[PDB]
Amino acid sequence: KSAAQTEIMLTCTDALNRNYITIPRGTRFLAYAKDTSVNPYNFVSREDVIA
Amino acid sequence: PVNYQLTRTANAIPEIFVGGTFAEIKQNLIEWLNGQNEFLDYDFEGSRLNVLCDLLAYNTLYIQQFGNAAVYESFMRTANLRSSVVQAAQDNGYLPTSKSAAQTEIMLTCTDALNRNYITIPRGTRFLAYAKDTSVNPYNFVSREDVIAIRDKNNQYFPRLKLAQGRIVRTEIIYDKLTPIIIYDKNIDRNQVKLYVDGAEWINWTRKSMVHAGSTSTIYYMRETIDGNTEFYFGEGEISANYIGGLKPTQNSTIVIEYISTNGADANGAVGFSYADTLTNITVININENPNDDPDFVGADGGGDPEDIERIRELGTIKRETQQRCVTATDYDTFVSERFGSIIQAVQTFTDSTKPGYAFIAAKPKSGLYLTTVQREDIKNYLKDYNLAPITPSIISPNYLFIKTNLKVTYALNKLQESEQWLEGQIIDKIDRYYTEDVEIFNSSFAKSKMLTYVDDADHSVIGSSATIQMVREVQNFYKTPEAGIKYNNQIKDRSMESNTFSFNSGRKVVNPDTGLEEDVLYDVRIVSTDRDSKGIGKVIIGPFASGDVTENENIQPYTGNDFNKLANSDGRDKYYVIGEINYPADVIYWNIAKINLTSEKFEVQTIELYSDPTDDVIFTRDGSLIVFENDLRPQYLTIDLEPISQ
Repeated sequence: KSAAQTEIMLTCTDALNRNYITIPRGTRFLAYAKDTSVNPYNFVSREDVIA
Repeated sequence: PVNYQLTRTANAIPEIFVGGTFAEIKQNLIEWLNGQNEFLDYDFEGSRLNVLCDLLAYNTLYIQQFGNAAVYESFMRTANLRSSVVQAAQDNGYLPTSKSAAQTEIMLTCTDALNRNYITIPRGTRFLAYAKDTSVNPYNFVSREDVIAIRDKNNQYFPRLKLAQGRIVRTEIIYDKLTPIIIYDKNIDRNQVKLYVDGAEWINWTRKSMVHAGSTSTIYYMRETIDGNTEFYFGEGEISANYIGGLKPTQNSTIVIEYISTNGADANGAVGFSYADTLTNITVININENPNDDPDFVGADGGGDPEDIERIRELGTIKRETQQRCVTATDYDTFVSERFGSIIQAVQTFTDSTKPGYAFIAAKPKSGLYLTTVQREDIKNYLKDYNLAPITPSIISPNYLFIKTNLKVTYALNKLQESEQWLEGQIIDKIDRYYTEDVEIFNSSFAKSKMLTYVDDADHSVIGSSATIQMVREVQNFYKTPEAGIKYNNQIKDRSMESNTFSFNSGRKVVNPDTGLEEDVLYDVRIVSTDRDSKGIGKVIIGPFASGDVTENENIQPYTGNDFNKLANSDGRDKYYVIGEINYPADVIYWNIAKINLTSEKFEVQTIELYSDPTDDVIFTRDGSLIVFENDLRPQYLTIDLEPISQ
């Protein structure tokens, strides 16, 4: 079987202002994968990165 | 050496004990079993009469440990296993301070509604303190002693007292004389205990607050009985005292022990205290001054936790050199120690020849820097009772040489977990651990390479490190410097010894906008040690000057040139005034601002840093001057850069 994959660029920010914020493995997202609207599926980053 | 008769040896476990590697035991047994005795008639077999030899060798190598260990912990210097160590240190009159509690002196401003004179403030008077790490939760405090106050002028009291950490607990017991009275709890500083027997008093023996010359019986004893639980007991006396000994109870009594719970060393923070006082008309007016004494204050001190094994030993044997009395420089070092210790990291007492009497004691608290007072006066009294009568002890504190790092650890972003902050602080204590272990003590130097190897030991991701360095030594009185004092002990690397800040006052008026005027408190100054010259020379300068205030006369004519003597950055109009000597090869600094003849009132607060950078990498020490870095108290110089690497 196989799973969908994209690359999204998150614009987010932190209150602590600390440099080199991380974004760990799972970071659950959810996506409609549109047929009309209703219901999401799920998403997980699964790797690391850095900002 | 020269003559071979001087070889001798240090403490040496003889070859008699040592103990087996196994197979060497197999060798010696076979030679004793097969040889010199039997020439085997054995009925087992060719192999069995062989094989069965090591079957009893495992019996040896076993009994050569299980029973042979006893002689290791029988003696002191060679023993391991605390229990034996401690238990064998009381017959040397020591005891190892199982734990400790924080102590301060606060002055309560409170007052009463009855206005009655001589208000009291009894033993417990529960307080509570955050001992700040952030804010949340208190610990506890109890005064534990007495005091008194006095009403003067306006109706108020100043019942300044001292206080310990924990709460208290009292367990009364009937003495069976067959029943080794004990405690069992993991606590109870042996420094502060009461233990009445049904009347009062019972000042015991092992630790005196008075020594009460004569006084005969009523003493008791406190030791160990291993296990962590303290033993109390009484002497052999009779009192039908008989001759000499402890009074002993009589077959039935109420024995009231009271100790302090001593939460632990976590309480070093102190700072803000609250009343929590319910007694009588005393209002608990607050305005509580934690440090009303003297200069910079860390909060409480002490807190203990049990002493390490490597500590006890060194202090365990040396107390045979003394007997409960200090006649010697090395004695004060043992009397300023776990008895009064946990408030003092290192001592090195010495006597100055020019000034008779007056045994001088340098001390560094674990809190860092200065002992303040009443923690000093406390060290005063506990000595002078055991001291050599005419001479008075005094606490000078050492002459501190700190060092300014400015180091960069250059980690890698890939392998971290907690990233910055937590690593920013994880590098602190590792550096701090380097000082506490090697260079915390006297006569020991430090090498920045050894600091970096604890730096690179932070966790993993840190790879490489490096630092500049400057030796900082801060003058106290300033304005002068002592006679032939203020010395680094190291080569100074000329074109160094850079100023601090300073300031000026006076300079006519120079009114400003807004409000009426000002005193012209701006326009600071600062000192520079210039160059070297034909041999030492080098002079030094007080700093930038515009014009006006000075006495020029014929003896000043301010100038070193536009040569070295680097410039302070301001308008400042140069014209640096020559002040003092600073001979480079034998390290000496000399100032005496009176040379240019200014007024001390024109200067702001004294106690200014100077901090030249060293020539050689390694910084030495002598003459009872420590190099110890303490961060938490003075952050002023520590600067580190985490500049990262992405692979």
